[PDB]
Amino acid sequence: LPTSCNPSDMSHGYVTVKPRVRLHFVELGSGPAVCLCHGFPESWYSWRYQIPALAQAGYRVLAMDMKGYGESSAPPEIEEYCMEVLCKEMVTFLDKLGLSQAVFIGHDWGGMLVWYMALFYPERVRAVASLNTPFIPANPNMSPLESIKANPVFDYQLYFQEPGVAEAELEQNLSRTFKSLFRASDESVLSMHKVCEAGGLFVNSPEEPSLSRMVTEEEIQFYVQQFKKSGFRGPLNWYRNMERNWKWACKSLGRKILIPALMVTAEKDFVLVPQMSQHMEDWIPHLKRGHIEDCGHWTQMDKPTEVNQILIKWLDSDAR
Ligand SMILES: Cc1ccc(S(=O)(=O)N2C[C@H]3C[C@H](C(=O)NCc4ccc(Cl)cc4Cl)C[C@H]3C2)cc1
Repeated sequence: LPTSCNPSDMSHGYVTVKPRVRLHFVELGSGPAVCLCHGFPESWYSWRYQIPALAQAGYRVLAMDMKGYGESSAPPEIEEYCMEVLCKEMVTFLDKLGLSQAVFIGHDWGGMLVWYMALFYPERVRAVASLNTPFIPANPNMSPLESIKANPVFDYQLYFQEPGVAEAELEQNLSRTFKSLFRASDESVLSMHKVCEAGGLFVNSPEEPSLSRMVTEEEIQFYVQQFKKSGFRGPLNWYRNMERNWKWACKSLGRKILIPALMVTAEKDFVLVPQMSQHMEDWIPHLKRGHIEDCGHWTQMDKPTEVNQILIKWLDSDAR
């Protein structure tokens, strides 16, 4: 029920960061620059309820299509989607727009990106906020695979490793894909914890799922249209750089995040659980917190009013 966005009525921007890589964004508002970075497998449009509210609150909002998504380039090579490359391209993005800094707010994979922007490019990050995704320092003595085996919470990510396997499932029926994923906690039709065992996300879920209370048919169809452009290889490639990302992260151990930071947890996200964020204060002294009850993984569309309230209070206080 907050004001949403009609894609045709937005300003659409395009920056070529590298010869074969152009990033698309939508832009609304005047004021301090706030760059919104979505998760997997989402869109700029995942911020549809935030963009008007933040603009109305006196910010210049730039909502990205992240690399691999929507109208942004989606090269096929896996290494184009490591965190080092993605962060270097976000800095390039700011350079070509002529922005010395922005506030970076991310969700899910985008949350992980904004943490590594805060860590490796603090001079370009005015303040940083994550929805659901915690910041956890790399362990230089535990490989990613060892980390999955040891504690198999994220073991669905093994299904995403082999190029072509998860793509065939997710691209088979895009409407079913998005209707199956984009649900409230209590409406779930699949368990991310059971993916490995079953050999897929939707192997035991309805062929024709109902529409979640969170989304309309027209909203689903927007995602469908966006993912017809490049499909799921680029999006999935975000998961296929585990060793590279771990090595890069290990180069930063010990250094803290001292810029203003906000961590927002979601009570009913059963993958990125609130408890994963405990002790972040040890590495982020200037850490503020928020929490949303009755809120699952799809934070922005499950509880948009609460997200908007939290982000605007924090922005008005600690990033301005
Ligand atoms: C330093 C570092 C640590 C961990 C990592 S990680 O382990 O690779 N991963 C954890 C986060 C969780 C994820 C993600 O998989 N989100 C899809 C998702 C979630 C819930 C639901 Cl219900 C449904 C769906 Cl499709 C994106 C993030 C990256 C990387 C780097």
